[PDB]
Amino acid sequence: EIPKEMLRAQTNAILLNVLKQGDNYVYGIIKQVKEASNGEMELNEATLYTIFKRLEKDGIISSYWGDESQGGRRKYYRLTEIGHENMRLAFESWSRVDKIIENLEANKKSEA
Amino acid sequence: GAEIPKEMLRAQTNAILLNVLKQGDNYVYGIIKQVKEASNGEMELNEATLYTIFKRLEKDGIISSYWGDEGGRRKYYRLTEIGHENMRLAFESWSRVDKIIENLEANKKSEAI
Ligand SMILES: [Cu+2]
Ligand SMILES: [Cu+2]
Repeated sequence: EIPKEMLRAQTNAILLNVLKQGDNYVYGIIKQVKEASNGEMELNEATLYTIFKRLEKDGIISSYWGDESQGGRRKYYRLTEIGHENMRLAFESWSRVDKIIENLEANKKSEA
Repeated sequence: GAEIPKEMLRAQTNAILLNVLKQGDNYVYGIIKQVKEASNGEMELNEATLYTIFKRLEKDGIISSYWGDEGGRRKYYRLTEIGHENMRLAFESWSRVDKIIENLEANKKSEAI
């Protein structure tokens, strides 16, 4: 199986990169990800809300109301500067981890 | 704040340990030694953290353990056939996830035109 920890990490990863490309609202994120995957990836709405609560807690995304001029009120999400840094740190740490593994493969090889 | 959350730190540590075992059955002190050298002395994992992670991985069937021969007798750990398959499933799903975002970036770009 893909364990539950990894599925959530994949969904977290998708949501942050979508918001990196532009402010968005939940149904639009789900629609856009389904489109980018030719209908194959249907994100679970319930799962977005728990992740969004966490990301808002950590200051990684913020929200604001739009579409009020028509008589409605939709919540939009934005990647914050803390969020941009978190993505940079995730890239940099994962590159460090990957380099350690590459080094290990080599050290194993050169011993031979 | 912005720092790497505990979930991702655990995922990164899991990644390292399973990739060490992918490259060959091994024992805790030997894993710690190898990671320390592959990280140019900077990452010296504590044996307790390995025991914590291995207890979980063994419970979930991803690794198993067995004794070597002898002035001591080391406990070896191995990636199971489920563990190997999990790595392939992980590679394949993360590759799909990455391409989805790549598509969204491309779509975003070409629309701007
Ligand atoms: Cu990424
Ligand atoms: Cu990997």
